[PDB]
Amino acid sequence: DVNTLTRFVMEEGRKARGTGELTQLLNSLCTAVKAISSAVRKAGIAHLYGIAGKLDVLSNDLVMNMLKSSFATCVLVSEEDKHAIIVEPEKRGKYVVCFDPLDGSSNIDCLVSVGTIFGIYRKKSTDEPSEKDALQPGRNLVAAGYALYGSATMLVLAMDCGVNCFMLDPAIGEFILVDKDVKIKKKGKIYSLNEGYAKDFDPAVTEYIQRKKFPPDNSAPYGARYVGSMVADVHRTLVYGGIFLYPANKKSPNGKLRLLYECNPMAYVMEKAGGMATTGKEAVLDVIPTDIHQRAPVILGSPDDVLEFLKVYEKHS
Amino acid sequence: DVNTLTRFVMEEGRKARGTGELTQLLNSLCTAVKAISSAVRKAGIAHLYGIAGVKKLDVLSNDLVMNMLKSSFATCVLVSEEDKHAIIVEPEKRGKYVVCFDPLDGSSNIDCLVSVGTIFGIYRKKSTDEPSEKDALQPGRNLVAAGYALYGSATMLVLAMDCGVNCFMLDPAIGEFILVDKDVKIKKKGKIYSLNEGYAKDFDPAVTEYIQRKKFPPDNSAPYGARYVGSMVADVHRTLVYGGIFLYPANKKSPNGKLRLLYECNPMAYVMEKAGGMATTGKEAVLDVIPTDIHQRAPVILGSPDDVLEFLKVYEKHS
Amino acid sequence: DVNTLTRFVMEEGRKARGTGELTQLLNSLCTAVKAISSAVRKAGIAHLYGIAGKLDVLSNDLVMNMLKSSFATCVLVSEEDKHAIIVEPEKRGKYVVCFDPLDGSSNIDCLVSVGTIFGIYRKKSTDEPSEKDALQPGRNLVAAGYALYGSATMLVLAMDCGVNCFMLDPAIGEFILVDKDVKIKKKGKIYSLNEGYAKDFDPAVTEYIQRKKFPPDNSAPYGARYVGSMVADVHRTLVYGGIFLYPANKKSPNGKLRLLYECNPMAYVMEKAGGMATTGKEAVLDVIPTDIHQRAPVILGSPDDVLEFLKVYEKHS
Amino acid sequence: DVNTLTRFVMEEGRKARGTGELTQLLNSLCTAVKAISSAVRKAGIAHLYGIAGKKLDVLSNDLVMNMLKSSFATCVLVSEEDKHAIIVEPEKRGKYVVCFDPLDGSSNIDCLVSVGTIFGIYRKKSTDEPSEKDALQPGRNLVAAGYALYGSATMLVLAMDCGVNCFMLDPAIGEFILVDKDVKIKKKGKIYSLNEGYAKDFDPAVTEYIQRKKFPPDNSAPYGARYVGSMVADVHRTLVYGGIFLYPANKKSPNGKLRLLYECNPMAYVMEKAGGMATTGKEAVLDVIPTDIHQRAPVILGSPDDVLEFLKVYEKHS
Ligand SMILES: O=C(Nc1cc(Br)ccn1)NS(=O)(=O)c1ccc(Cl)cc1
Ligand SMILES: O=C(Nc1cc(Br)ccn1)NS(=O)(=O)c1ccc(Cl)cc1
Ligand SMILES: O=C(Nc1cc(Br)ccn1)NS(=O)(=O)c1ccc(Cl)cc1
Ligand SMILES: O=C(Nc1cc(Br)ccn1)NS(=O)(=O)c1ccc(Cl)cc1
Repeated sequence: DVNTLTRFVMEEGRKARGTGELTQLLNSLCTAVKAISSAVRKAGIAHLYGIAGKLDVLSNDLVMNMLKSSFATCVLVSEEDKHAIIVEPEKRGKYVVCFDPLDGSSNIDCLVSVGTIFGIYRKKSTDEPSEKDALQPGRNLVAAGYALYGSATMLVLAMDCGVNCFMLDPAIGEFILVDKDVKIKKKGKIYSLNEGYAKDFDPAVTEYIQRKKFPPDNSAPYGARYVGSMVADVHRTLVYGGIFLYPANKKSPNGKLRLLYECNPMAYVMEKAGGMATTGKEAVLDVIPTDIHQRAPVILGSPDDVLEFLKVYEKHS
Repeated sequence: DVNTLTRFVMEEGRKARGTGELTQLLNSLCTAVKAISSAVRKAGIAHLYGIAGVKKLDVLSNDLVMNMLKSSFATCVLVSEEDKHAIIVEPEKRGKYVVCFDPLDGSSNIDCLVSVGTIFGIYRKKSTDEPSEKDALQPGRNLVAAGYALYGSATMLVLAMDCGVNCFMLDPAIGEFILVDKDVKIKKKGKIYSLNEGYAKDFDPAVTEYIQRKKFPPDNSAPYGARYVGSMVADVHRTLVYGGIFLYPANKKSPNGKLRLLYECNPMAYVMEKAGGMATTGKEAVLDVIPTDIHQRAPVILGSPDDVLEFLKVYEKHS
Repeated sequence: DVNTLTRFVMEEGRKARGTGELTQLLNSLCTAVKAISSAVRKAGIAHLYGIAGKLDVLSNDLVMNMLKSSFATCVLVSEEDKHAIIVEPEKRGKYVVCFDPLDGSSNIDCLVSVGTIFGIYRKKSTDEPSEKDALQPGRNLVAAGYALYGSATMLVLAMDCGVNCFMLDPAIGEFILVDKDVKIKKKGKIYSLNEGYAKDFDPAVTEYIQRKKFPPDNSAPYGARYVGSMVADVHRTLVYGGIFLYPANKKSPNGKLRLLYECNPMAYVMEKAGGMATTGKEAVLDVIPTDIHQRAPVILGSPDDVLEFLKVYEKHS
Repeated sequence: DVNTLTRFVMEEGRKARGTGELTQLLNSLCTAVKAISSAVRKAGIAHLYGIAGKKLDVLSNDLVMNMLKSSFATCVLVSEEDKHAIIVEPEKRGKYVVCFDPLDGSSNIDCLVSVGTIFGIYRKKSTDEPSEKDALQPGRNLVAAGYALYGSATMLVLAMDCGVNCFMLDPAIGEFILVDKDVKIKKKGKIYSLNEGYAKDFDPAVTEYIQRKKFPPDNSAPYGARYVGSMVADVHRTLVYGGIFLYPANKKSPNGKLRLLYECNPMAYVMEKAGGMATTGKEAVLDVIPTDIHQRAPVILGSPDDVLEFLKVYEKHS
């Protein structure tokens, strides 16, 4: 039997006997993602070049507007916005959403894969909604996932019931369920990080990468892949296994990726898929944020691979 | 004035006062590329999953390119990554061109939605003999046209001819390649290097030294950033657009490299050269290698000329 | 604020505090309509003509499979199938659906507008589902409407809250609400029927049509339009006002159009729009069917026009 | 073997050993039609209705105008949308005159009736500076003509010396696929098409002819009637299924209603190349010598037996 994202989400919502607010949220997000996909694939660019005589801004506007008009949210955090957006009282629902509307867009000029990252929290207090409502550990996530605009467009959705992958069929504008209850390989064969920063590496990262190229147990050296677009690199890690690292460097003593709308959602996707996500010192999802745009280092992926990194990290204390 | 691929090729062809065969070939290829793009983006996948109650993407791509080229009446010999022997076009449909292509490069990892691409190189049949596989045994220096389609965040066709390199964005709303970047040139020196560093234990000593110099610059310059998608079209395009260097060099386990000369290396070398870049095997220009086997491999280092020259300096230093 | 079909239906469902089965039904139906639209616009026809070296059956299969897989239906009546389709027990829900999956398809060779017509009933008895659960008068309809595959694709959805029109944006595959709570003109200026068969007209039809062409007073004659596709002619009647006739005659004393999946859905839409729909002797929606494929005469459209027709009809009765 | 619009046209041009200007014009027209189809099907309408927080006939006109100018193949353009002939700037002048209706039937698009684009292509005949007069040629002089129908699917119908060919737009890939080669219309059909709402104004010849279709004097089967009210849709059905299409003069339109330059002549040319007929009653449409770019004509067109039958009645009434 075929299944779509909205039908899948409605069935789960009707099972849980919820109010329907989360379903409305996820449906609105789905609409926004289809619109972002259409723009990313350059539908209508001929009009820009004069047939009849931006992108990260448009993406942000699409997610902002669809989430506001969902009547399901009260606080919105975007990579694109300096302060938290507070929804007007008339359109408020109970959820907080942190999102990166077009991750990797800085390199979109070379048509690299790009993506949308989102994480959903329930507002916990009876206080007036404020920026601090988004300062929750990733453990509190109700849902998270990403849309990858790669060779094809796919939405990966993680909830308590696990991780599910939906392929956007552009012929009919429907997300089709193609991978149910996804789990990541226990051990991979690919490591993913920017080795251009080798001079700035923590000794623990240096040692670990050396182990990937020169295995101590006579196994084959790992392959290296680094797209430089987080959603693309993390998705490949989910599908084929292995390990993704964005550790600290000289420019980024707290890492470079953003905790709320980059690290936490992927960490949630990884953990719900049987993977792991760590800063080195603790689980990503256990970090308690104090600033909506704060950075965190992240090592994530297949559990054996992450544990091997953490084994190395602890050796260097 | 807006400009499209087919219109651009027609005007350049009318300038050259050619017979129109090359225009017909390229327009047929453009149709195949649009069809490959549609299938790659998974149009119609709902039917595969039972919405109404099947070929692999690289087989479909090959069939699409094969059929459109045969029916263009502009070709006589077709070399595909997918086929052991060159395909000889039927006599009724023969034209004067030989085309070597990789119909869907990078498809082995397509399960993770990595960018993939189509690569092509176009030669004129040089001999008066009846067409045969030997007609594809030409150095890249003989290319008439070459280029690639990148199926990335958007679909783009990069086309190289004597007049230079031009980039066309596929507008999927209307099925037209729109000219968006004219007479494209690569940066003289870049800041990114691209190769699979996981196989470092097998590196040639010159490759080890150069990569070390990019990470630990001896002259107090900034270290280069690293990017490696692992799909040749994606890495080559990023190299073209942002500058830098792409390497799949020879090593101890692979003394001739891994990438294929006819339908991977030569077209990408041709594009680099028309854009002011460089492409070498280490020993010589990729376009100067004289192939002896249509599926032979060649090592390739390509990209910004300053970066490639710096690599050859290290390579010659280690003899 | 933008509004889509599934979001519209969800909010209406949350107001009614239903179980969500109807919402799942309508979302499933919407998915089928987008797929029918894509096929009707001939997406992928290049493959049929050899680029790499029926339509009403596909449409029927699309609606059938989406409705079965919704877990919302138990009996399905289709123009394409001799007998009622009984949903297997594991997939049974509470609704009965009557539909014409591709109406007007007999003339699709000329690319004439085509459409999908549907009517949704609540199963009334606890008996085992059977053909008899579809023998309900149109008065019992829960929802009805049609999809028009014309210059653009539009879904017209009629419920208790009135008639609403949704335009398919094929760039993103979303039905966008473009006309809310539509009402038909009290009186129109267009009559619609096949005048080529005038020799067999009932004398009342002959008189009424003559009055449209040769008005007894100083008014303008009505214009004539007859697409020959019921969905197209009925939609124009809804949009511009006027009257559409497929009446009974001596050779066809029960009309030609089918009650369950042509007349009743359109009659329901007309009545929710402030229009009228009659067989000549009674309202279409009051006919109690005895056969899932039974025919009915139908005259529908603007109320002043349908009443004027009934004046003439009663004169010859 | 598969064939596309551009490939078909190129092959015909290489056979004719022409300069390539007509191929370029037709390729430019094909692009504009695909863009018109996309807008007609409402791609991107969600943005108009606020998803992120031109009228179609104006847009259609801009698409055709801009694509034709930039083709470098035209010198004078007549559009239903423009009061005067548009003269191409000298740098972009080519040898062809094009008369077109960029979105015919758009007045009823609110009900999603099929709409279409109609075009007729002439070679500029005089050596004078390009002017509005270059479009005042009889349809007999047409080099190419046709239409795109935005119906259930989008189809481009193209008539040239080699006959009539029909290309279906595949929206998945944006390619017109040749699906019906060298099309001919049925010698006699079973459908007549006209707005009988003007029955009180009909000349006796039309009234009599229509009576014969409904009540045939030989007691054969009566014709069925179809009238979409969008000319491209009605003429296309007439081409595909045979029969007869009529728009005669009436009191509101004593010179007929349809436009000679960019409605009657192109359809007349397609009909004639398909083995059909197209008449004003008095003469062949293609023989009318126009004096005004927006002038109207009565038109009766379709299957040859059916139009000849109309003309017998017409002559009977003098
Ligand atoms: O959507 C609903 N309920 C619902 C939906 C329909 Br249709 C009809 C009746 N009820 N509840 S929810 O809280 O939004 C939720 C969504 C997803 C998940 Cl996994 C859990 C909870
Ligand atoms: O197509 C033509 N000529 C041509 C085309 C038309 Br339409 C009308 C008249 N002439 N010549 S060609 O040899 O194919 C060629 C194409 C591109 C380039 Cl860059 C060079 C050569
Ligand atoms: O969907 C629901 N309820 C619902 C939905 C959510 Br979300 C959360 C809670 N309840 N009810 S329904 O029976 O499907 C229905 C649909 C449309 C209409 Cl007009 C009436 C009834
Ligand atoms: O296009 C050409 N020639 C042409 C085309 C290519 Br490709 C390569 C070389 N020459 N000539 S044309 O005048 O445009 C024409 C088009 C269609 C028809 Cl039926 C007749 C005449």
